[PDB]
Amino acid sequence: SMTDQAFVTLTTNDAYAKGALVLGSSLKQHRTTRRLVVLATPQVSDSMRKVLETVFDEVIMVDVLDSGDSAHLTLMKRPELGVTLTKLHCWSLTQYSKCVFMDADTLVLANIDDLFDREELSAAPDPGWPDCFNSGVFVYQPSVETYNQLLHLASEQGSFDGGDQGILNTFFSSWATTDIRKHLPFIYNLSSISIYSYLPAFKVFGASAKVVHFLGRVKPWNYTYDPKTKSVKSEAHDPNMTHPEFLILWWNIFTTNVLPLLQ
Amino acid sequence: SMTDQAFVTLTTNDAYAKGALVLGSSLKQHRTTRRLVVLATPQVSDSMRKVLETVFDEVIMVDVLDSGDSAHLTLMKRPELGVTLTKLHCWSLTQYSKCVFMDADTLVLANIDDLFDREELSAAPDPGWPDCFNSGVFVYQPSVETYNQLLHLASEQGSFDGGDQGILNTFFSSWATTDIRKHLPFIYNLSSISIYSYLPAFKVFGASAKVVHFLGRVKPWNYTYDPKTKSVKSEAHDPNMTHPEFLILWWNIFTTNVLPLLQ
Ligand SMILES: *[C@H]1O[C@H](CO)[C@@H](O[C@H]2O[C@H](CO)[C@@H](O[C@H]3O[C@H](CO)[C@@H](O[C@H]4O[C@H](CO)[C@@H](O[C@H]5O[C@H](CO)[C@@H](O[C@H]6O[C@H](CO)[C@@H](O)[C@H](O)[C@H]6O)[C@H](O)[C@H]5O)[C@H](O)[C@H]4O)[C@H](O)[C@H]3O)[C@H](O)[C@H]2O)[C@H](O)[C@H]1O
Ligand SMILES: *[C@H]1O[C@H](CO)[C@@H](O[C@H]2O[C@H](CO)[C@@H](O[C@H]3O[C@H](CO)[C@@H](O[C@H]4O[C@H](CO)[C@@H](O[C@H]5O[C@H](CO)[C@@H](O[C@H]6O[C@H](CO)[C@@H](O)[C@H](O)[C@H]6O)[C@H](O)[C@H]5O)[C@H](O)[C@H]4O)[C@H](O)[C@H]3O)[C@H](O)[C@H]2O)[C@H](O)[C@H]1O
Ligand SMILES: O=c1ccn([C@@H]2O[C@H](COP(=O)(O)OP(=O)(O)O)[C@@H](O)[C@H]2O)c(=O)[nH]1
Ligand SMILES: O=c1ccn([C@@H]2O[C@H](COP(=O)(O)OP(=O)(O)O)[C@@H](O)[C@H]2O)c(=O)[nH]1
Ligand SMILES: [Mn+2]
Ligand SMILES: [Mn+2]
Repeated sequence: SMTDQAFVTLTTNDAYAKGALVLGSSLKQHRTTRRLVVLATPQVSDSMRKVLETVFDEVIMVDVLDSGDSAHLTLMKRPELGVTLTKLHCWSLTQYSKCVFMDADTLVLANIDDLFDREELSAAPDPGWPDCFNSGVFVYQPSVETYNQLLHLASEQGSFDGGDQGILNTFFSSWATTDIRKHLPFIYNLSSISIYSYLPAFKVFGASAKVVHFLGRVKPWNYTYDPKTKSVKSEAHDPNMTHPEFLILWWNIFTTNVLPLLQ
Repeated sequence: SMTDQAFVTLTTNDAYAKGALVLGSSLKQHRTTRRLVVLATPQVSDSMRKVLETVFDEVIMVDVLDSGDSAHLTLMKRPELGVTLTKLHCWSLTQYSKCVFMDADTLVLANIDDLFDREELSAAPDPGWPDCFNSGVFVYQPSVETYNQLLHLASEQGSFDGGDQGILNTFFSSWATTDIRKHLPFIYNLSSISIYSYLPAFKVFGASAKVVHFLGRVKPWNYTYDPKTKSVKSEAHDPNMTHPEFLILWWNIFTTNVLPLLQ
């Protein structure tokens, strides 16, 4: 645990870095005994790298990997997600025997160190197509073999969604049909889309939520937050505002724990 | 071939009966060798019951069971779905050893008799909360024991969503974590919402779809269809129109196979 296992996140810029900082802070809040690592690319400013170094045990600099797959990315109206191929570098971290990758738009609500009981590749179902796993939280084993296989697949075939999730689902294609232990409970990767879409289920199961995932184009750091009243401005049709306490928690952690580190 | 196995659907009115008729027509189109059964309630007109007897091998009259659960039904803005507890009568059908229940708003695209290789309770994940199964397609074993247990649970505790899906998930609570063979592939219950929500997945996995499920308040029979050009009128934000060929298939089956028996 102490030395050989890690939580790993990714940021390619200073905007998603705010997410990584909140994520990291939340993992510390719930007393993880594992290492905290962030993959960062050159667009992350030197000053932001130094702040990341105050929350994460290590900031590892990597090259951007970009699908350039405009056709598939436009299908999802997420033209900016080609750089998510950069996530594949997480397999290069052979200093660790086992890691949990978490998207920089996640937030931890409870200690989730029991994820290290799982084996590669363990992930939660994606609400959009639930025979695919969501690649925002997953348990994997760093490996030079797997790393290079994934790079090769990405170069030769690309990804069916132009980002990491398509290629990871294609590589780890047995997930839907083999080994139910590699299905993480949905409470380890609770997309705000699910709360909005089937509120009765959230009402009975949502109290057990361990990780919330602010999946979608609008991210927590794109809201206007008032720390005096603890509210955000919001617009119509916003699944983040079905149970807005997760978004306010994000902002509370940012305002109280991250904002002083930005001084 | 199995004279002791059946597909089973439900209609409490003449509107959903149009759905049942198209479903049963589609099961015949794809050469099922099993029996076709429809549970119908007193609000189904006598003329419609007679038409149902042309498609279905058995039309079984049952009493409406209604949750009356306005609080939970309004959370999903589906105030009409309390009558879905009537589905529980499917477990009374002890003349069959095994059955597949299918919602009246489903449509079969390929032979699915291989579902009878599955054991109770086998179902596909729900896109809204994917640690719940969707109760629109499920493999079950009729049983007086199970029937009465479900009725009793429904009377004492009700359903967390006011309809059958909540209570069925509560009763068959091991589904998410036990026996991956009881996870039907999502292609056996493909919700239109999923096509709309993660189109790249539909583009690579969707050609294999076996069953489409027109889940949501607007049903196929509510569209205005022009048989001359094979088109429907549609409004903004319609997940059914992402891949509208499923809706058009519904209408082509209705127009050619079913409408002439009604009008
Ligand atoms: C829909 O059509 C209109 C939009 O075209 C819509 O109007 C909307 O306007 C708002 C947009 O500004 C919208 O906010 C919503 O934002 C999300 C849309 O971005 C929406 O969630 C939906 O869209 C997401 C995509 O962002 C779908 O996720 C799917 O695709 C993701 C990648 O694009 C997957 O992420 C995964 O893959 C990454 C890349 O490989 C990987 O790096 C990640 O780690 C991994 O998570 C995801 O898995 C996959 O499912 C959602 O499925 C889909 O629900 C939110 O609901 C919402 O916040 C408003 O909702 C809306 O008003 C109009 O209303 C609709 O008819
Ligand atoms: C959201 O806010 C606005 C909604 O008011 C929305 O504006 C919309 O207006 C249109 C409405 O005409 C909308 O069309 C929509 O149609 C679908 C629903 O009507 C919607 O899908 C969403 O809603 C359904 C609810 O019907 C969710 O399903 C969940 O709940 C179901 C039961 O209610 C579950 O069904 C299951 O359970 C039954 C009862 O127990 C059982 O009998 C069944 O057999 C079984 O299937 C289901 O499993 C569960 O998931 C969906 O999850 C959810 O996606 C479409 O997305 C939507 O298109 C227009 O799109 C929109 O303009 C506004 O845009 C949004 O921000
Ligand atoms: O410009 C970007 C886009 C994405 N990411 C990283 O890739 C992940 C996946 O992207 P995102 O969460 O936006 O996808 P979603 O979950 O919304 O589909 C993020 O959480 C970040 O870790 C990044 O660093 N920079
Ligand atoms: O007024 C109704 C409502 C529902 N149903 C039956 O219950 C199923 C579940 O309801 P629906 O499909 O509308 O729910 P959804 O799948 O849209 O959540 C239907 O397919 C029908 O078989 C019915 O017979 N009459
Ligand atoms: Mn994300
Ligand atoms: Mn249905």
